[PDB]
Amino acid sequence: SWFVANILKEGGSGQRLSEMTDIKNDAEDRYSDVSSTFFFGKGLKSVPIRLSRSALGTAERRDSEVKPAKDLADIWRVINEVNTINLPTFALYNVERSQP
Amino acid sequence: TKQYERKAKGGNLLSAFELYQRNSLVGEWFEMCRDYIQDGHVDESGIFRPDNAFYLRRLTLKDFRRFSLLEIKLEEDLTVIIGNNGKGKTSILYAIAKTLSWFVANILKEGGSGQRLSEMTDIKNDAEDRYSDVSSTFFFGKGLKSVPIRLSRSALGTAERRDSEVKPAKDLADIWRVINEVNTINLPTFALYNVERSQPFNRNIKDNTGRREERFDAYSQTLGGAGRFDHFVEWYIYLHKRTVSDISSSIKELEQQVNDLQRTVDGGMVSVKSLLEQMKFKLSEAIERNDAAVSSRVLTESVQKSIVEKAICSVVPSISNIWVEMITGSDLVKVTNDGHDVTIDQLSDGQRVFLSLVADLARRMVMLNPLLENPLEGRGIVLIDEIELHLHPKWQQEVILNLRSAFPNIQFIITTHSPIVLSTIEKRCIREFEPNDDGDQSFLDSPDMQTKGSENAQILEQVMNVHSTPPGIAESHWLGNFELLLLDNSGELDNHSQVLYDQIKAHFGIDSIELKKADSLIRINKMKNKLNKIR
DNA sequence: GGAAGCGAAAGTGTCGCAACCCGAGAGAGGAACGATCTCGGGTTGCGACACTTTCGCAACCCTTAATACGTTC
Repeated sequence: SWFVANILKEGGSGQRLSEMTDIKNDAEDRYSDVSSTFFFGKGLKSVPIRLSRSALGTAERRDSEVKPAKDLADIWRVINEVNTINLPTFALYNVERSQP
Repeated sequence: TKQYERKAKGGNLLSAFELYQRNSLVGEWFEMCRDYIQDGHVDESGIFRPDNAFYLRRLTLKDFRRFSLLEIKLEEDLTVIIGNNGKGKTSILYAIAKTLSWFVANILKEGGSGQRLSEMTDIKNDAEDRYSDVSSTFFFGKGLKSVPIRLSRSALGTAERRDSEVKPAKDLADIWRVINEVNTINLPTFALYNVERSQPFNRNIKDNTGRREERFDAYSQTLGGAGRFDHFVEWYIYLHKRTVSDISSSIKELEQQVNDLQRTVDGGMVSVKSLLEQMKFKLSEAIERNDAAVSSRVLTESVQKSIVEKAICSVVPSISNIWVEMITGSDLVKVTNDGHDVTIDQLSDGQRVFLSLVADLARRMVMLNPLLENPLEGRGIVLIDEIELHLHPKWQQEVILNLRSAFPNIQFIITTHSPIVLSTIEKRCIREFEPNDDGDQSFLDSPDMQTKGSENAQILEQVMNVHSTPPGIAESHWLGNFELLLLDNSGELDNHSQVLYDQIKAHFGIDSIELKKADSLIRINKMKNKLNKIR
């Protein structure tokens, strides 16, 4: 979602982990991390992104690290603005696809 | 009359009831009707069995949707409908659900109307007669071997009208309604669970308006297709609050308040008379509700809660416990799922959907069967479309057994495309739906193979008509090709056969069944060739 | 008068949407925090429509009729 938001708009915001549901219920340290590493050719072998969330009512908040996603998405957006390029497709098809 | 008396004494339920209605030995006839409905025995397995069973025996569809004429015999316990064409399977469940609506309507209200066939969608497009019929026959003990119902609809502008024939269903539903009004009896459960049951959960749940406590809320939206899992949660939280509270303490407290207020009015404070009258009304209402609750012979809230919790935990394998927690001044249902305590909205979709089905069904059965030692041994008919929806193979091997064990006297009519499910079911329960290119079929057949306790791979091939190995994958043909090469070269591994052997070894591995079969082929063919050379 | 089934008329309850509010969070301006904008969750009012309840059309002709042909009620 962070790539999509930033391809569409500069400084666009993607989605975030839920502080109600996404933190493990018996986590002693009361925060959750989703760390992803993307690859874009030999020129950009590692694009790390981390989504983080601290549990509700925790004194100290853990920040997500999304700048590399934004930086890469910026390249797609800016280059496309000047001269049309092909863009990556991102899609999720969940079980709700069946619902009328 | 004397004739009705003879038939009634012979055990005819309708005659007994007619005599009851005319005389309203009025007590004798009432007792006979009530005993017909309530009498039963506990079998060797410790399960209560009604002396007079209730189930759907037969269904006929005439010029209905894609069917010119279709006849289905149903089993008393379990009927499973299978086939590729799922839109015809669903039409069958819709037909049954509409018929059952007529029982529900008349149990709730004298002169209640169930649902009707549509002139637009339910009549077959090329019907010569331009009408549709859905005919059902129900069984209710040897005293009422046949309860026929027909739902009919004609096209607009036809010379004659085709009307529904619903009187026998209404007459039977009237017996249940009237006898229940005088003396509480157990009542049948009717429910439909469509693919719609797979829906997201609203975490935010409604305050107790007080409708969920009423016994005939058990019939609310019962044939809608989704259940009402929201109603379960509200009802279950309500049950918890009543269990932690005491009943009659409010009455005792209200009694004390009315006594204190009465003393104030007797002491000369006439300004508080209006408030006294209001409080007296509240007290009377509380007593009446208590008395009505007492009159309705309904199980204690604690027992109700226990029954449902046990049912859920028995039927749903991942759930070992369910309870209501009071955290942050709001009631949350929690479950122990796979050894870990979680909220309902943290459950996987498969677990939630199945939990929802069982919870809803158990709630309704508890509400409708207050006089049974185990309310889940009540009577009823339950329709489930696509039972394997969201379930892993391991659960598919348990689901029918668990349901049948928890609800032993329910008639289940289900649809599936799972061979794993079919491995747990007798072939007599299976009805195969293979329509023509026009969608029309005349009878539904049982498979020739016995499915119960058979291997899944056999059911795939013999019942579902699907190869056990994927034909579109080249590697699926290598062993066959290998065999042919071996037979072409008088059983000796030539260069070509060796290459393919090595490919099989490389792809499937050294310990694969495929390689063992190849090895076996080599050994056998070498030995056969040696024999041929000796000869 | 009013069976049995059916639907008109009229009243009530449900429920999903739109508009709004709130706190959280990444991090513009330029170089110290935290501006502005969007995410995600909750509340509340509204109104279309589903659901519920009552009414009323008119089968039957009661054990119980007579038989030359017409007319009328």
